[PDB]
Amino acid sequence: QRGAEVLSALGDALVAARTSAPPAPRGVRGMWKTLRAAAKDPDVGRGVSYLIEVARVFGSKV
Amino acid sequence: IANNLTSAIGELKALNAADTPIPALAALKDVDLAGLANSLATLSGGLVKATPALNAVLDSLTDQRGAEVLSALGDALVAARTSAPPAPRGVRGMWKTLRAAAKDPDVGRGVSYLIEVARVFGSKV
Amino acid sequence: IANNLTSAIGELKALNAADTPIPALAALKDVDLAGLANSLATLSGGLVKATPALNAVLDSLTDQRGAEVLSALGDALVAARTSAPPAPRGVRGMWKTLRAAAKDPDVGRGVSYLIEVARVFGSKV
Repeated sequence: QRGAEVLSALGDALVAARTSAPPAPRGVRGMWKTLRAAAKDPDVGRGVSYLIEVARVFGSKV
Repeated sequence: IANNLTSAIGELKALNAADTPIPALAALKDVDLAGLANSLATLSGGLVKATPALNAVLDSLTDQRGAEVLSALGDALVAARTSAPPAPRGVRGMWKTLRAAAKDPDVGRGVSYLIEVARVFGSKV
Repeated sequence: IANNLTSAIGELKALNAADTPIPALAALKDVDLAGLANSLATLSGGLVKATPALNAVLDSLTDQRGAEVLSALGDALVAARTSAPPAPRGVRGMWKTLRAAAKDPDVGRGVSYLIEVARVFGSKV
């Protein structure tokens, strides 16, 4: 069931992102501003915790 | 009795049901039907249990935005085999290429979208 | 009458029409045909609606460059189980490995291509 929930959450995240994505970072200063906004966000926080977790559990099996 | 059989046969002809002829099953011999049946049987207990996960994937494809995103990813892979910039030679080349990409407004949209997916996915996990 | 039946069968024998020899269809009871039908029934309304997304995926696979890219990704996953370098021990090891990768010309091509995909996807979103 956790695999089904993860795929639902990825599909919804792609479908939502076509409509909710923030305006494009203009240049290296814009890119650093957007990355420094994302690195404050608690939900981008959960997504990065999960991707570090997948990289650990995959990396425990390879 | 011949007139009775004529009226009986004459009734049968009037009845109409949809009929379509498509006789091309020859490649079934070419198909490894015996092997494929083993593959399907092995996966049937997995497929039946995976039905809720397969439906949740399909539901995300029933949104037109899901179709547009997959089209845009497929085109981006196919184009990139022909449009990709020459390889960054060494750590100074790598930093030059990353500093060129971090000026590009279209790489800008792609990074905005990947930060968005990481937020919306991270809102659900 | 025997000669009439002989000429009739002799015309049946000269049939001259399509004929195929296929004899193997074993392993159907083992298949959970009813179970797959149950999976298909819950999935049919999803599959029919997903047809435009499934076509947009298939269209990106009809380009030979799409086939080449998927072959190159599959081979890279399979090879990496056997060729991957020993694990970076700690933050100093991690920076040494990343600084080795950022000298490699083939990791160079891979990073050029991923920046290209992020540009072409980012030109369509």
